[PDB]
Amino acid sequence: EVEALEKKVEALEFKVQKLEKKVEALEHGWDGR
Amino acid sequence: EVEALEKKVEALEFKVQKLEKKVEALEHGWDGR
Amino acid sequence: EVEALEKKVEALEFKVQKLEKKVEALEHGWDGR
Repeated sequence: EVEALEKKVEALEFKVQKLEKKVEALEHGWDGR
Repeated sequence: EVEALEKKVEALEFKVQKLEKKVEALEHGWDGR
Repeated sequence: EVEALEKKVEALEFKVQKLEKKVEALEHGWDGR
């Protein structure tokens, strides 16, 4: 159960990082995004 | 403690999904968003 | 392991909240964002 929770948390960390990058690009207009 | 952690993780998964949908709409201008 | 998982989850909660605020601002054009 715990190891599956860690795997869920690791996946959330990657998704959250992807979202931060996308939001920063929208906020700053990087490369016309 | 663990069951509460799972419940926290399940809630984060739903929020992260909501954020992905909103960010994709901003990125692609869907329906004028 | 569990206490470290909680600490990871607490950090994800803060990041997710930051992302919600930023996305809401982009969506609504608050203060010209």
